[PDB]
Amino acid sequence: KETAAAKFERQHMDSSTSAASSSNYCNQMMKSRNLTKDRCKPVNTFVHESLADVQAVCSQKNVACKNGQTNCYQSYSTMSITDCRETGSSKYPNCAYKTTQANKHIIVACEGNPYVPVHFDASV
Amino acid sequence: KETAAAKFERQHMDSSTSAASSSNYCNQMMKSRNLTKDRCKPVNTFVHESLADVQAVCSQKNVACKNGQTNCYQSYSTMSITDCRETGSSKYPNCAYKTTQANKHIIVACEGNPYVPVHFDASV
Amino acid sequence: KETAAAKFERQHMDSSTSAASSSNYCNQMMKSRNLTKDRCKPVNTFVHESLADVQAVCSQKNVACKNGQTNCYQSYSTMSITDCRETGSSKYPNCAYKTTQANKHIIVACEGNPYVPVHFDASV
Repeated sequence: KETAAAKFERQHMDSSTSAASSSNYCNQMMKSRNLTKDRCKPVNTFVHESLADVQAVCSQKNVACKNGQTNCYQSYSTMSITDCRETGSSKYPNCAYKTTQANKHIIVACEGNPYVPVHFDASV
Repeated sequence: KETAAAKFERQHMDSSTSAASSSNYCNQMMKSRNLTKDRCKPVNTFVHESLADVQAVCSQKNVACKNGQTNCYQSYSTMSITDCRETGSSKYPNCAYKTTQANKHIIVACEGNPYVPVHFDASV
Repeated sequence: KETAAAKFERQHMDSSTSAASSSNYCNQMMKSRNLTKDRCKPVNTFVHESLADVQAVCSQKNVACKNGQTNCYQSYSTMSITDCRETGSSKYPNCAYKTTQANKHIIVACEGNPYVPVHFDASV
């Protein structure tokens, strides 16, 4: 079972490249990292920085996540990234993406590895 | 000094059984899992699923925690559980419980393991 | 690369001393613990308790952190600690601190180890 940390690396790390090589970059990446295996992940971002650099962000500026959790951290400096967003016509199994390169700060959610149960909140 | 993860297992996991086999299930389990040694724990639920299944809930749907932390996750599917609630006359050293078998989504709070001090927030 | 757990032990743990052994303790300590290498850290506290005693706080009373994060806990018992506040005259590389012994409850922020990225939340 791939861990969440491992899956983050497969889905969002692309350290061997400095920017998107072309407009088709997202079509080739979404596919090779298996993000189109059984559905078209709608939107996905790849970071062109070293793993050490993205990992250090868990020690940078704390910010609340879009969902409210308090384990999100924003990078102190900008990083090269590529957003991949499914086009209007894309329909599994014919997933199509638009590639958008940019250089912005990133926000990642962090957790211990492993992350296990320690309290029983309730049953619903 | 039992770890919090091991304590959750002792207090909440009963994998070897599919459901409560009797109404005295709670009196027997609260006693054998040492939940009546330090006082009568008022309420406690046991999950009849694999350690793998329960551990995977830490990666399922994030939901609000009754205590306000942002580390609660609800299981995508229902699981067989056994709620143990102290009877009206229960009182240490004669703890007694009502057994209620059910099928419900469970909500557990998750944490890294080990889970250590990383910042000094304040003194009070 | 020093871990976050390790950096805490180095900046806030002083287990070999039951309390500030002199009013020059902060001046010595702030230097020996490298909190004066690049600049003089404004304020810092040391906890005169074993490491286990402090690690045990991650299981104690959950209280909000100064920044709103929900991973802070307050010790049930008060502890022997030392506040080090930089004197207004202090100017790097001449770091002068005012030492102040105290017996207070400590509040620490806790995380898993390792603590790594698991979701890409946004780019700002």
